[PDB]
Amino acid sequence: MQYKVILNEAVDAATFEKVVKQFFNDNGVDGEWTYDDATKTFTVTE
Amino acid sequence: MQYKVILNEAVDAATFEKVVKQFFNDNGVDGEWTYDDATKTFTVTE
Amino acid sequence: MQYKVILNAVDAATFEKVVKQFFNDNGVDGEWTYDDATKTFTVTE
Amino acid sequence: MQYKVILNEAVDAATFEKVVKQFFNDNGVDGEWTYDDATKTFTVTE
Repeated sequence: MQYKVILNEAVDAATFEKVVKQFFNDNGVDGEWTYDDATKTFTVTE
Repeated sequence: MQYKVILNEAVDAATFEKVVKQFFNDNGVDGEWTYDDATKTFTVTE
Repeated sequence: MQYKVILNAVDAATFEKVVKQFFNDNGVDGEWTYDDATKTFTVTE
Repeated sequence: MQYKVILNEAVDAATFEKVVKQFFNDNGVDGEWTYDDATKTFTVTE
């Protein structure tokens, strides 16, 4: 299962990253936020 | 590089799948359309 | 900005709750909804 | 429904984009290929 969150002020981004990393740490799991390779989407003009 | 196309301006999906599969065949590549594990997105209630 | 987390050890239900909770704490309410299915053209060789 | 295609063999990325765009134009809908906003994935260290 894949989960996605989209941020934009509302909620801070770094704080969010913290929270999620913490969640994993609290479950005994280590990891970091990796930047994904760029990707393209076909956008309809209308 | 990853490419993403989004359908639903109503266009036949089966035709699209076919056209693309064909395209790969023409370029000497075999493959099928496989399903991806679901993705949930956190949706703001607005 | 877009964030992605993959699960599957670690309970999915609680993760959702924690995250939803996090947002409620920052004043924004929301729910986890499914995205419409995705198919990937899987190369054989 | 969403479709995903990943490349880089003999299949050139430019022609794939064109074929897809062509497919849509042929169905009466115009559009262009745009780059997505950056995405970060929390990568487990094991």
